[PDB]
Amino acid sequence: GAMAPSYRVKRMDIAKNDEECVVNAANPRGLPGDGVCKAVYKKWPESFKNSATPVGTAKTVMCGTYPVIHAVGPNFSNYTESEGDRELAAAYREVAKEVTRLGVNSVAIPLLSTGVYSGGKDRLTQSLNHLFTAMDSTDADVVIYCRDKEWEKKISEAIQMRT
Ligand SMILES: [Cl-]
Ligand SMILES: [Cl-]
Ligand SMILES: [Cl-]
Repeated sequence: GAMAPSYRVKRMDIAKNDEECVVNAANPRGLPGDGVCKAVYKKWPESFKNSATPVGTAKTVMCGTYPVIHAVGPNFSNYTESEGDRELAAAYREVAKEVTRLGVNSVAIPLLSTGVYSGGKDRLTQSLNHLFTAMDSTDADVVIYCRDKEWEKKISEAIQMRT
């Protein structure tokens, strides 16, 4: 584990991360997809061999020795707010189990269900709070990746408020 486990946020492409493993915002079918998923497919295509997994779960596939944890958040266009909230919390709990099993000291993670699976709603606080609920009991350094300048400021404020 990290000596003083922390949370950080960076505004840049997660495919350029400086962590020991990455979480992909995957689709259930293991397809190249869009957004984060397409960037992950271009950087670590080998990790999409048998990466299909249900909504609410995470499945890790190695690219060489680098782990790619495919975490499938719900598409809020298809799920109700209640059931989607439950599946989003579940996907993050599965990411925490995989990060612990892998023994990594750091992990790069995007906010699940905040892009094309958001159903057109701003889900920064919802998704980030479920990330904290799952990752707080782990001792890996967590680095959250985002692309919007206002989201970077809001995620940074939420991290600092708890310290
Ligand atoms: Cl970039
Ligand atoms: Cl998304
Ligand atoms: Cl963003």
